[PDB]
Amino acid sequence: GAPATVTEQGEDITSKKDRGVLKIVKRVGNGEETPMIGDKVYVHYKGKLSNGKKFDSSHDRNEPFVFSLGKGQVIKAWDIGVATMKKGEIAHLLIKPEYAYGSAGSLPKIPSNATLFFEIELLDFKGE
Ligand SMILES: COc1cc2cc(c1OC)OC[C@@H](C)Cn1cc(nn1)CCCCOC(=O)[C@@H]1CCCCN1C(=O)[C@H]2C1CCCCC1
Repeated sequence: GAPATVTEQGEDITSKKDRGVLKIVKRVGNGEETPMIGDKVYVHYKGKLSNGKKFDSSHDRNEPFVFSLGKGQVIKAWDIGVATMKKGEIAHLLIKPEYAYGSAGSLPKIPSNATLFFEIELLDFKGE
């Protein structure tokens, strides 16, 4: 399914081109602007381990997930990936552990050396 699709077809959006963050745009958004470091960003997301084994969603909290971009509030892969997204866009990200929770993990939700998959919808973003 969707993780394997991202493996096969996703763009590598890392600076180092190490395939640590792979992206597919699933629904095109609008506008020239993408979120800049410091912006307050509003998303809906569905996320899981690539193994399918856990699944977390902003929709289960009946509220958007909000964070300030580049401020260390989220995993590196989100700071990188959401910076590439337009308002209205839905994207798939597949993320190696070096851009998420590494060798330590984040138990009990995230084991060591986990690959993560997310679908993210960019709802809105506002300048600091
Ligand atoms: C490692 O900890 C978690 C990871 C993830 C979700 C977490 C979480 O905490 C327990 O609970 C979400 C919710 C119930 C409470 N919460 C936490 C945060 N905001 N609301 C702040 C969370 C910051 C860390 O999360 C992230 O950086 C990423 C990207 C932003 C959405 C959440 N993220 C996750 O990694 C999820 C994770 C859950 C397991 C399946 C994969 C995704």
